[PDB]
Amino acid sequence: MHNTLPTLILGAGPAAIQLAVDISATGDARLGLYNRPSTKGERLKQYLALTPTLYLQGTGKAQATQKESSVTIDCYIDQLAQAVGDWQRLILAVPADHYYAVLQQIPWAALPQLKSVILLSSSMGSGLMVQNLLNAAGKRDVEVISLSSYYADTKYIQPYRAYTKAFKQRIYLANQWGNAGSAEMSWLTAVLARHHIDTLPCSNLLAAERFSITNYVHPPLALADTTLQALFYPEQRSQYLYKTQPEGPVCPAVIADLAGLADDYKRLLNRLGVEEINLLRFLNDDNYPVPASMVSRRWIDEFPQLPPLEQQYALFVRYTALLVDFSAVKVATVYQDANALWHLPRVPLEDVHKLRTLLLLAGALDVVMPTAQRLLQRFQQALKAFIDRVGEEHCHPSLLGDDCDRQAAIIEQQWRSQ
Amino acid sequence: MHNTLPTLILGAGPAAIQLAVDISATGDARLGLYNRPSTKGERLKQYLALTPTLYLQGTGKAQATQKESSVTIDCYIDQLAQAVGDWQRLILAVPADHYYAVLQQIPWAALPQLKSVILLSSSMGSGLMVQNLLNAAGKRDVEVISLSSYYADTKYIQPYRAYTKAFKQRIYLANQWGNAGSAEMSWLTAVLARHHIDTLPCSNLLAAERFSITNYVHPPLALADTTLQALFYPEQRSQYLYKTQPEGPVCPAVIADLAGLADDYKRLLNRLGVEEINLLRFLNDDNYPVPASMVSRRWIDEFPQLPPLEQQYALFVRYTALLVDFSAVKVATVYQDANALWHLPRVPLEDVHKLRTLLLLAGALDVVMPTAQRLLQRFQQALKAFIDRVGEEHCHPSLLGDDCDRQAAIIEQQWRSQ
Ligand SMILES: NC(=O)c1ccc[n+]([C@@H]2O[C@H](COP(=O)([O-])OP(=O)(O)OC[C@H]3O[C@@H](n4cnc5c(N)ncnc54)[C@H](OP(=O)(O)O)[C@@H]3O)[C@@H](O)[C@H]2O)c1
Ligand SMILES: NC(=O)c1ccc[n+]([C@@H]2O[C@H](COP(=O)([O-])OP(=O)(O)OC[C@H]3O[C@@H](n4cnc5c(N)ncnc54)[C@H](OP(=O)(O)O)[C@@H]3O)[C@@H](O)[C@H]2O)c1
Repeated sequence: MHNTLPTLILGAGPAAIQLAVDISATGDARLGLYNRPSTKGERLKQYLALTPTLYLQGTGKAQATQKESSVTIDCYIDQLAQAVGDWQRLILAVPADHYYAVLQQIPWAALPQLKSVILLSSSMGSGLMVQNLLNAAGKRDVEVISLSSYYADTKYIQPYRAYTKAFKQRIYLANQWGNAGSAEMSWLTAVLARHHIDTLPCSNLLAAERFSITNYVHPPLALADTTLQALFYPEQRSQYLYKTQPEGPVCPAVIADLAGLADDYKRLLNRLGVEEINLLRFLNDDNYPVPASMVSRRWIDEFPQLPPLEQQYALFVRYTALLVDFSAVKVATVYQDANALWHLPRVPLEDVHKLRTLLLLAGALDVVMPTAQRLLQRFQQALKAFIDRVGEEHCHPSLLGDDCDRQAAIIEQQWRSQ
Repeated sequence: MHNTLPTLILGAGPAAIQLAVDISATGDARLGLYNRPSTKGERLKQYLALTPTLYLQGTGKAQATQKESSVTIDCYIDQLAQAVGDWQRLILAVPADHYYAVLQQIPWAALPQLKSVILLSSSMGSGLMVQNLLNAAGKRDVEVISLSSYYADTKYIQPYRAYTKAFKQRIYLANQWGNAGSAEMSWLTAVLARHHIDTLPCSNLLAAERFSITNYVHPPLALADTTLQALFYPEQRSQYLYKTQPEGPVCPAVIADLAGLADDYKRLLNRLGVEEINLLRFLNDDNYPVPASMVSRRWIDEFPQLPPLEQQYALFVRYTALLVDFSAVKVATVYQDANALWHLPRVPLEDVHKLRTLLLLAGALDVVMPTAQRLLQRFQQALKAFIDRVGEEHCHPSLLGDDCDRQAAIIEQQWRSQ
């Protein structure tokens, strides 16, 4: 029965604690957990070897369907070469820009009963990429499921304790066949239905991944000139990601980039055979709504046919209305690790990787994305200037390269094969 | 010498204290003061009969050119029938919608040496109206000067003590002849130059009055549905005049009324032979600026040629940027006086009078002002509904009529005579 399948969760961020409780609440399944040997991973590795129990609390509205819970972990590993045995479901709970690096380390031959791979918070192209790797390992039978985003808001640091403040209202998902009635899809639905989360099946993996909010919203905000300056000059007074100038990036040019990047993704998706979303309807009706006195229902329903300038006005009004807890989101800065090496924070590092992969894919398909190109040009120039200030020898290698090129190639190969 | 002329200030709000100090600092002139016999007027009447001295303090930036000062009042009256004698300058420091009621009570025959009448914070049409009345009293010689607005921010309640927080950067003024070089104009300039206030002379009275910010900004904000509801249902949680919905009125429909009313005034002014202002340049460059990252210089310079929707976007951005101390301005509610009679607060009562007078004038000239008409229709219906809730017998007469009709007629008569 699918709600008893031994399940290995790859990545032990706070979402994995919520997820683990949700699986254990839905059936009696053996649960495995992986986390890289960071300092946090090591402390959780030590803790679990003593008491293999994670703890979760529901908070605010989430308390309606999530109370104090505990869940047992039957196996914990910190090396993916140890991801072996009778596991039948892998769930990728690492960020999407790390799926490739993770999947390349899994010894697929040592997972003879593997049935499904779930992408907990996907990006556009994630599913095609994962299909391609699995097909190369002789795992074409395995069901690949992309979820449009993680289904909650969950936070820690005691690394075995988390709390969930809120659940999303809906998640879009799909497997590579567009088969809505699969046992795994039914299982996921049951898992999410415990928190009143609707599940909406899509025709293919990309047709679900297109509903990843952060691909639309983060790059314009996080890669604005003033946000990049806060990021790379850590001594400035803090900026806030969703506030208007001069406290944060929101302003007409930034909103123009938000609208233009949505235009770019429509171009890319359409080329890939996938319909574009209605960005404003998605933001308002699937994520966080604002009063109709600010953003009219006409603006929402007709957004894709509105002229650019009216699209922009509507989006500026939306983000203004939002701030009346978006106003608390700070812009994180570059930072040094224990070896004194400089890092980028996950915003924008993850967003740059996700968008670069898609920009490289678009170029391979003869699709121009001028807003995406402008955004990454601006980031890359600021990053180069930062590396020169601090010295390349003092930068973590993540600042100096990535494997977006190989990913775009893999995604292109898989898509053309269909 | 014009800086020694005996001067009678009509109206003793806090601005009159600043004004009185400014006159006394500029020359040795006998100073008179009028205030109606309100409770505040009576207390000031009593105080001055004991110690005829007003007190002023400069505050924040105003402290650069205004320190602790005192000024002696040589004559105080509370009946306009006592506005008689050798006064050579009258300054109307009452609100513009009360010029008519005041001027009709002045015994002009008993002011044989009257040389000038200054409108401290004018409205459009004020000067034409005052000219007409003076001409009827045989005072066509008297110089009529409209100032676009009061030149500072001044507040009290000890009615003989005020404080000024800030001075304006420029004031527009004119006399009926467009004669920039008059001794009175020079005197006013000298008076305002002590606070680094620029004075900009205009071709005629209306060509200065067109720079009255409150005629443009107050009616859309104060007469918005949600603001009228706060005004007439005093038990609601307070609204704020400049905040976005739902804490205040700012939203796309309200901004659309701001832009549309400016279009209406352009129609009316043009009919009267006067060029319209650039609203956005005036707001930003003559009143309170916002960063160019929010409102571009292109938006400011080209505002009158921008399409309506772009005008609106620019204005919404402007008012959003303003809130990053506009955010402290509360919407005042209806209130009862000592006799338990209901009143409107000065916002919107003054604004309704000023706009109704102009709407009646426009109709006489065959000029349509649809936004002005919609705004006053909405106000009048809400006012009628309020009077029914409380009872007409429990309403102050100001709620039940006005003399805007006679004023529009007088203004029309004066204008046609030219
Ligand atoms: N939690 C939420 O409310 C939320 C909200 C929005 C999106 N999401 C998405 O949902 C997924 C799970 O998020 P999460 O909040 O549980 O935790 P997370 O911060 O995304 O990290 C999850 C796991 O990936 C590892 N990780 C993070 N960055 C890494 C990097 N540069 N390189 C290698 N490993 C890295 C982490 O290791 P360490 O923990 O040892 O550092 C962790 O084991 C992610 O796809 C995230 O994007 C979650
Ligand atoms: N002070 C500022 O910073 C400021 C800012 C913007 C505009 N203004 C303008 O500058 C002028 C002077 O303003 P102010 O602040 O000194 O005081 P004010 O509140 O405008 O009142 C000035 C005088 O007019 C009387 N008054 C007010 N409303 C009246 C009404 N419905 N009926 C009869 N009399 C009335 C007042 O009598 P009582 O005092 O006895 O009630 C007072 O003697 C006005 O044109 C005002 O519109 C001033």
